[PDB]
Amino acid sequence: ECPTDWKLFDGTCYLFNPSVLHWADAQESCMKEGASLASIHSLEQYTFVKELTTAALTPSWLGGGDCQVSTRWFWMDGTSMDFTDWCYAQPDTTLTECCIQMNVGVGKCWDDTPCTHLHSSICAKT
Ligand SMILES: [Ca+2]
Repeated sequence: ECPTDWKLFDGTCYLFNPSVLHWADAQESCMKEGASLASIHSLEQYTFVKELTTAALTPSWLGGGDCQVSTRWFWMDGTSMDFTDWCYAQPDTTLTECCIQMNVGVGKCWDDTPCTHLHSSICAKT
């Protein structure tokens, strides 16, 4: 039920893009194949997504941030910010590091990151 290479979890198709890109390049790459950088809304979705990110659980971009107004988090896929997994000392909430990166540090958790940093990414389409 997903296109070749994409992986199904509860009605949504996901793809890991290993190419290291800034957040906007990563979003554009998802969009070229009809997708967005992913959102996360449950523990099971989160585990499924982590399992796409190589054995290394590579630090990766998600489709979230607070880049318009600090502390106001939004996803790119029309869903709301509900579930989060902030690392200790996150989020900073500063506009200079406003894009959400997952798989950060030993704890494999979220950190609001300068959007120009280069990371792999997770795309999703439903
Ligand atoms: Ca941060």
